[PDB]
Amino acid sequence: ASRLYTLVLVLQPQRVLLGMKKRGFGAGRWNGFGGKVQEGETIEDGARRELQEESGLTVDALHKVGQIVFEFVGEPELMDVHVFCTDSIQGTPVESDEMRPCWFQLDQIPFKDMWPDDSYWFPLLLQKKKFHGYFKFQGQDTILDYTLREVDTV
Ligand SMILES: C[C@]12Cc3c[nH]nc3C[C@@H]1CC[C@@H]1[C@@H]2CC[C@@]2(C)[C@H]1CC[C@]2(C)O
Repeated sequence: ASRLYTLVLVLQPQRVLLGMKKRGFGAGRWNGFGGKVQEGETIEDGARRELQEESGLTVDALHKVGQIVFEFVGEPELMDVHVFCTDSIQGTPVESDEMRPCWFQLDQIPFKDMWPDDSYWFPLLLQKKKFHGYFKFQGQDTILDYTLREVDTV
């Protein structure tokens, strides 16, 4: 009862690209670029596709940095999110109907307007750590329970 997703962070030496979700689910929060993995696609190829489709960037190399399971109490399906990083991109971000991209300096990451779990694992991603996490939510705002650990192998 777990569904595969990817989440990709475009991370350069002193800045990160985030996209504000403009409409629909999770609207009003900044996030990386993510989506469902397709039948017949590897997780990595899904991550590349989601990044390119949502941001307009071309990614040349991607690195897996974490895996986070999300549970919403009462909802049967878990989200098994595979998190990736890249700093080897081409092109410029494209604003769309769905997504407004902005670059952020690392000291100005907008955690108050992100999913609350990000406050826990983003610092690990920024420090080039790898991790395994689990977050149990009640609705979209409240973390009931979590675990997070650093790993050498995702
Ligand atoms: C993985 C997300 C995004 C996120 C960033 N930091 N933390 C999170 C957790 C959050 C958990 C819910 C996910 C949501 C992604 C969009 C999902 C899968 C949504 C469920 C349905 C939808 C819109 O497809």
